[PDB]
Amino acid sequence: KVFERCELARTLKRLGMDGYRGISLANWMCLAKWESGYNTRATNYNAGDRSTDYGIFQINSRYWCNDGKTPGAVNACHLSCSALLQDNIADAVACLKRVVRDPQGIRAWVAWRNRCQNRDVRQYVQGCGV
Repeated sequence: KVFERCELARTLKRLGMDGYRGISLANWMCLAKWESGYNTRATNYNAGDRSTDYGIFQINSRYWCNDGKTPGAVNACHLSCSALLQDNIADAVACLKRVVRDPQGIRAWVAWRNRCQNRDVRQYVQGCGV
């Protein structure tokens, strides 16, 4: 499913992401936008390390979820990667919360660093009444 901007904003707020670990809702929105275009079915296979990024937040199969196809998988979220390809993002958000508890935090995603970090991101939540 491809979420509409404000629909996702409201969902993330409802799941307690606004201010999670000091990160604003607009920053989480900016991450989702540049990572998957708000698409829960997005997957990106990296031939280099044979790992795949899954879902709306593009969570990696080498460290966080298990897809049974990547070498050196750690499965830190104790979750099958297929749960990150659902229309309901509850599972994905629970894993995301674990992912950002690591030292790098949200800076783990290069796209976020390149397109969101230190920039005006107020546009992502404008008019959503959140």
